[PDB]
Amino acid sequence: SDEVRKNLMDMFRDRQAFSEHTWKMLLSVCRSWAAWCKLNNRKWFPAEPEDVRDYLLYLQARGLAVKTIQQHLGQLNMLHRRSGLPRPSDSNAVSLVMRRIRKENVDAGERAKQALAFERTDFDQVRSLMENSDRCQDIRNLAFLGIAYNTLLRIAEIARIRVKDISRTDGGRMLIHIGRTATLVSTAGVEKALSLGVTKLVERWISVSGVADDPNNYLFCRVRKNGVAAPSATSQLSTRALEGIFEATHRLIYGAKDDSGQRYLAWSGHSARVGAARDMARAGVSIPEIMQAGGWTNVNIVMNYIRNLDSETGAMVRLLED
Amino acid sequence: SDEVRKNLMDMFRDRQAFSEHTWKMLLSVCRSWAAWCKLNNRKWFPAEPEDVRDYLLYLQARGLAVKTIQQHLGQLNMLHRRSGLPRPSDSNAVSLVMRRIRKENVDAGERAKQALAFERTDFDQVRSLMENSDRCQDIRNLAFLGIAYNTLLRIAEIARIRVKDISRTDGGRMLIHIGRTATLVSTAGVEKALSLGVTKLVERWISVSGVADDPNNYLFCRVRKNGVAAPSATSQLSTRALEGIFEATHRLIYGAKDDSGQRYLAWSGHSARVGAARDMARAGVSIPEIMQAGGWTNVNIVMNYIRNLDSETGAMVRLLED
Amino acid sequence: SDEVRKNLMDMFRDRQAFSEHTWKMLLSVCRSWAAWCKLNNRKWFPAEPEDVRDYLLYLQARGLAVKTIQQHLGQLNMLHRRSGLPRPSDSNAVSLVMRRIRKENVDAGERAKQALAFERTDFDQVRSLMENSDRCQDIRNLAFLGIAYNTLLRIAEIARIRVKDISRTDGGRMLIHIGRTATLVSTAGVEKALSLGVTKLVERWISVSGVADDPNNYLFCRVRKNGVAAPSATSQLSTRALEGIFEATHRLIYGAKDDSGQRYLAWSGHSARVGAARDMARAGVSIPEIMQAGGWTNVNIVMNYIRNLDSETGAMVRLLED
Amino acid sequence: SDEVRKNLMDMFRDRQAFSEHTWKMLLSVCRSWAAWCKLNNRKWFPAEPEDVRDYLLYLQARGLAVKTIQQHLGQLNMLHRRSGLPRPSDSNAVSLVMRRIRKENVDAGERAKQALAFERTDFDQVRSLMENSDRCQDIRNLAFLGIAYNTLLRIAEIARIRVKDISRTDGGRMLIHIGRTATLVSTAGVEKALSLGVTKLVERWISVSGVADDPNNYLFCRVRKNGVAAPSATSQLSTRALEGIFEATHRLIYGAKDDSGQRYLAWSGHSARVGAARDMARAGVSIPEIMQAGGWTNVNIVMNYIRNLDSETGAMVRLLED
DNA sequence: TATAACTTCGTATAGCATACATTATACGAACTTAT
DNA sequence: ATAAGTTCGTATAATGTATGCTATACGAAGTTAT
DNA sequence: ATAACTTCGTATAGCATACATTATACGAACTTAT
DNA sequence: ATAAGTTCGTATAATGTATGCTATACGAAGTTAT
Repeated sequence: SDEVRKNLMDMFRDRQAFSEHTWKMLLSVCRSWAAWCKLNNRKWFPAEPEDVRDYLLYLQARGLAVKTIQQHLGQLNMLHRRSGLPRPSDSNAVSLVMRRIRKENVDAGERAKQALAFERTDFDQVRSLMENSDRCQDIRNLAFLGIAYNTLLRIAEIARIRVKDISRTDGGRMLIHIGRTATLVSTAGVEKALSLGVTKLVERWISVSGVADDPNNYLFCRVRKNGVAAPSATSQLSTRALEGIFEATHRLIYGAKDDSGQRYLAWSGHSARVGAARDMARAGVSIPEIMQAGGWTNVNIVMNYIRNLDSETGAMVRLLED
Repeated sequence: SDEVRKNLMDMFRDRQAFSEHTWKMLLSVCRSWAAWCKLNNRKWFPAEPEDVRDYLLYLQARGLAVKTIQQHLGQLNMLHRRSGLPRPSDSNAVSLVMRRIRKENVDAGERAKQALAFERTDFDQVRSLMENSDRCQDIRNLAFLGIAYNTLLRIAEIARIRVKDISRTDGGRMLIHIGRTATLVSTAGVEKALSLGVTKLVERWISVSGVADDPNNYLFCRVRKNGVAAPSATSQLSTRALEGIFEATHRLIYGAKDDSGQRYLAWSGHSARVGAARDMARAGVSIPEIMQAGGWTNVNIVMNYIRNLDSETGAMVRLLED
Repeated sequence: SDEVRKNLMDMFRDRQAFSEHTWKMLLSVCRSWAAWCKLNNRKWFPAEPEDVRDYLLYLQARGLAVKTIQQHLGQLNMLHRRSGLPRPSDSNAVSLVMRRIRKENVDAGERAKQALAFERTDFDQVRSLMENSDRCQDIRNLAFLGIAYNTLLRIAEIARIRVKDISRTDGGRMLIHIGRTATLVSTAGVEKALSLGVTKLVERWISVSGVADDPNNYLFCRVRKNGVAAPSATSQLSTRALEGIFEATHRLIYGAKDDSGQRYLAWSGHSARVGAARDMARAGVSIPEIMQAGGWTNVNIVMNYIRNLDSETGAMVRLLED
Repeated sequence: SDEVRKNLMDMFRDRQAFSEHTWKMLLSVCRSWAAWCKLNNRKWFPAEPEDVRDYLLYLQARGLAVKTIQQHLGQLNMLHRRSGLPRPSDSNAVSLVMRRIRKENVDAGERAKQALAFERTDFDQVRSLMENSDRCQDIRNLAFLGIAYNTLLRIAEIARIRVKDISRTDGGRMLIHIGRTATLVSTAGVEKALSLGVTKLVERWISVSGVADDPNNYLFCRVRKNGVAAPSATSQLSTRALEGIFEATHRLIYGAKDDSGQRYLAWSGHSARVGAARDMARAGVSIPEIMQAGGWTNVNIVMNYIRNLDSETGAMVRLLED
């Protein structure tokens, strides 16, 4: 019992070893799990298998997604494992009910959604519409969309880019150094190249904003209503704002969102990553190069990205209509 | 011993954690194992390494395929792991006997078999031989063969297709929404578009069957001896019947099978999937796109289907022939 | 003591789990180790770390290669580990001296040797020298050399080819099914494709030898002095004779070997393997394709194979001179 | 307790099991670790998880690179494992700080440096300034740079070349046999060929310095203030002097260093390796052949050198530019 | 004076890499139910 | 009598799932320099 | 006899995976024959 | 007095290594249908 309190202490002490998001979801799950326990006269820690099973079935009855429920169990599992205690998933009660929840839901029709693709055709169209704008916000959003499509970097990674991370090739193309991704933490890091055209877009943003006045300034910053950019070495442009750019750009071309309330009705943070991967698959780009561009080590993720390739223009329809 | 019983009751309580096909096979392997144990005066549960190795040598001598033998061991492993007992596979004896069996059967010449290919030329041939038939049966069978080849859906997936799952694209093609995906993250996508030709085959079947009288009706249904269709919203046409279609079509063209007992002498449920993969390969469709079309994540299942094609011969052939 | 005998008896009971060559070397090393123990008054089993150290230094003093010394230790390690005993390498005395011997020898000049390359130029020269021969032995040899270069198969793998393992692509090119290699054992196997040219060479051998009179016959067999082939479904052509073919072909072009006693003064069983890998590397074939050609799953052996690329016509000299 | 003392004496007896560079670093880390322990009132051996953690945080606060911190950790791991004691790394506390330290340092902008490239353009320039310099110092220095660039041998390897390692090729080029290879399986080969141009440079040095008066003499040696070389078969030019040649050459063209304390402000011992890799990449030489040229088996080292070249920009730039 | 263009936040959900186990078809035979 | 299925048990081919994270998705409420 | 092997025993290379050393950088303090 | 080294300690970049097999290398000695 002293081991448990000490094991948890060490995790909290070195809390920076984990992602801020991992912590944020840990607490979120704990609130949900603790509130349910209080209301059902159960002990929230350490978690008893039978209780966790009743709780996961409650989550299913609430109509939550399979990947949502897995997250709640996962966080429960981490809290226990890193305490030095057995996990709920170490028992049949919990591991079987999770298999059961996943099976029942998939059979009921559940499938994991995917972001609406932001592909080359969308990029060229947005560019032709926005490229002649002298508006500071338009010069920024166009430079952002360029980088997102060119590099397949997560919006959180783009937000972290600082001026000092930018270098050039012998041919004058921009190179962006990334030291940290979701799956890689290195001092060697990775280099993302930008095409001549995308480079030009970023160059225009740099001169109009004044970001290069301090090498520590983040490349992307907020632009206030009077069209003046406010560069900062301490404050990143939020992922929410970056998601907003994707959405505003979708609104610019296609109008308001459908009323369904579903996710992925407009472009979002993940859109350019999937769009670029699809364009690569379609152009016949070899797998090694696809993964080099996406920064992926395993080939299974390519199938994740291209799963929703348009079947009406798919290989089978085209072959049969011979 | 109370623990083992507790574990089995948990396994019973959450039956739905595993597919019914999994349960049917567990039972089957248990019957074979317990009958062999009974005969040879061995305890069947918990299973002992020495007895499992003698059983596996029996499976070999009997002439079962390596994959069949792995399946019996795998079913025994699961039962023991879920019971809380040591897995047969984790002992030295069983581990050594599997390596021996694998190596012996391979050197004896045992070959992994696969569905006889149902390709474009077969599909063309069948359409050409059967298009003049106005029989309900023949119209249905043609629509089934058309769907199977066009979509690469497996027989169970085709059997689950309901009328409400069907819509129309701006091009006038039929689109089949997948109501129950294979997995949570559906590598095959959420939709399957039909060609204009295959649309016409399904349309014809829809009008002669009357399945569109209720959108909850399954697309395919049984047709009795008087050419009268019996549409249903509750009862699917068995996957056995769908294999029957494939087999009966092969019988029409090539005649009756050998009384040998070999597998894959006529077409079967996976024939159109094998066939379509080969045709895309001939058409120069890239591996990732072929894989998305069938919903494959494992490239080696695909490679097995296309490995005897001239375009797959490798770099040494190209170097030598230039 | 009883545990150890049981563990050893079980390994021997399932001999077939290991290669014949693993057993041959286990027995070779044991004789050597046990003879040295007898003359030096040491107990041979279980081996004491100090005694094993002395033996390794003894092998060093004899001037044996590092990989020879490693094989001796390796077999000693296997015998102990599979007995359920700690390995000699589990102690500092043995593992440190092995590192030391390796390091001392490499500092003294030692490097692992590689087979002399049998490249495309070499193959074409032999082909245009021996094409015309109607001698049954020469037809066989040329077919062998073609397969060896085209497939990059080990000689033992080629010796194992049975007539039934041969099939055709629609274009008429030969396919060889191989179910077992040094790193792969599977009923699915792999298919090695031959060029139209190499296919013609094999066809000629099949026509001349009469091997196709029984599908179970090995493709390659001995040819006696009257130029008549002796097909067999039970007796292989020895890997020794296969090496002889490489040795005789080399002698035909460069005359009798030097009497220095050094290895790889002429072509041998591994030569077409390294030569083909170098031709692919020089022809700018992609890593994945090189690996597919040689049936390798990890990228590091590519570097092993091409380590001895001719420096004089290598990239740097060509870069500096033009 | 005495088992640990026996293990350490095994370590001393077979000290040649590790490089003397490994030894020098181990002592260095031990001194740092023991000095910190003595200052902070902690027992230095065995090392406790909590104490190791605090020491790592100290190294971080000191401003040491992540690799430097790993190096220190690795040494402590080695010392303990060989002692038969549990490793610091295998603890919760140490695993957690390493993740934390790596993430913090990367985010704080820490970058792994690499040698400033010495490329063909630099080599031609130096050659056009020192070609006719008749001074003995310059003839040697230019011969060294030539070999360094042509062979991609490391400084230590270049210092070990002796006269008897040199021979003539059929085409009039100097062929340098590698007397002592990097590893048992030498990825770089056993032979380095010099171009006709670099051959002239090396010949000039041989004739003007008198090293070929004894075949056992090292190729390179001291050249004192009076322009007289002092050939030696027992002592080599220090790798330190060879770095000085690179540094002095850089000062020749660009003057005194930026003096910002930073590394790689002038050329160093790895500069010609980096530079040759980049030049091969420009010329379109295959990755595998670039890797063979410098003995590389880890592609990621090569990539770090060439990833900021236009030819290595990736598929997305390629797709976006046409 | 409100207001663009954010930022912060909560719950809900997807993407990664690695390790390794179910899950679906195949098919002859035995039933079954409307002709 | 029988067409055309369904149900079933076992043989074997075909992919499947968990883990331990780390990330985006988006409506809602709050903030600051205009 | 003899071609053309086979058999055999010892010596040594190739493979896939999982993890640990081994080299260079460089300012400073010496050393040595001009 | 000094050019041009060498030695040294520590920072950091660069690859390196063991493991548990499975394979070939090749001289020699023995074999069998001509």
